[PDB]
Amino acid sequence: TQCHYGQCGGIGYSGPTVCASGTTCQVLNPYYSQCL
Repeated sequence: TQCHYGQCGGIGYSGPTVCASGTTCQVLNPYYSQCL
C-alpha cells in the first residue's frame, strides 16, 4: 500500500498506486502523484 507522502504515481507508474486508508492520491505533477 502506498504510504503517506509516498508517490501513488502518475503517468507511467507501475508501483503501489493504492494509497493508505485515509490518504488520497493527489496529482501534484502529471507523473508525480502523492498520497496525502
